[PDB]
Amino acid sequence: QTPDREKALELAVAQIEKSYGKGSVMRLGDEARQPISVIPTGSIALDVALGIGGLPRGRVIEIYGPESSGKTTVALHAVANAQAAGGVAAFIDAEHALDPDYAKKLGVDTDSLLVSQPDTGEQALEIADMLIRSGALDIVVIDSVAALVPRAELEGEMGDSHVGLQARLMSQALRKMTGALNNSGTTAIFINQLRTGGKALKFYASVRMDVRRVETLKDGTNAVGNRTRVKVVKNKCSPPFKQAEFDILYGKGISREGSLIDMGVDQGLIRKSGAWFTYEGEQLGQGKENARNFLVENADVADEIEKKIKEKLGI
Ligand code: NA
Repeated sequence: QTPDREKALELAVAQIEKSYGKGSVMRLGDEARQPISVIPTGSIALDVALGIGGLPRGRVIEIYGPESSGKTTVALHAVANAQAAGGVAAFIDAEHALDPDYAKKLGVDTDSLLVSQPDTGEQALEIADMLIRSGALDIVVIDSVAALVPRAELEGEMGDSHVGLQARLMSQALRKMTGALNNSGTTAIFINQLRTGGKALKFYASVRMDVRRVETLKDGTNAVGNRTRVKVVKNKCSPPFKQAEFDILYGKGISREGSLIDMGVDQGLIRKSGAWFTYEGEQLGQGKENARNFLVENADVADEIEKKIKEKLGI
């Protein structure tokens, strides 16, 4: 472009940035502006796709997809890591599907996990709000949006008529919740299905993640887990529309080790030979699984690889 023109564009981008907050406009090629702390997701691939190395703090987040997609598994990792860094976590549950043992195996401090099973939608969000305004929570997860049924509808239509009262109930709540989240620095993840009040969440959220099962991972001829794909369809902290893939193993969750290998070869830090993954002259293993297993059994070298990937990308 011309220099006389670039002055006015930078002026305009700045006015947008100042008038409506940072992230209001971005070139898709732009670098991510790194926050102090974030909540990692369990996949380095996703952390990278998110730009800022994980989920932002003090913001609303939506993770969505069909049933048995992996959306909750991603949400639970966010919880696990938030706790691992000394944070308190809450789980606002209107579905009653949570598996604590799976959550444990994946990394959650279940004993410490605050859990609430509310009577109504407004109660769910009212409780979340009170839990947030304490300033003691790092992460709160709402499972799920579709289950936030209004009092009136639960009481036999006694008190309302509008079929879209639930959407109105989300809208009101999110307006008040938004201020509480930024002040507190608390992350709120709303889990949502594809198949009630997701229209407001779509605009209030700073990150929206589209989660999908892509392919089954087999052991000879038996189902071990699923190849998962996530597109960041909305991102107010870094350029949107990035996507990542990673493995969710039944009983164990997102393989951090698999995602390190994938991004290892993606960045040329891990080389091939003949189905042989190698690192810094040493060999990790023959085939994808042996390398994965090697990194599990050698956590020190897995961290070397994690460190070596972040530094190369800022993250
Ligand atoms: Na679960």
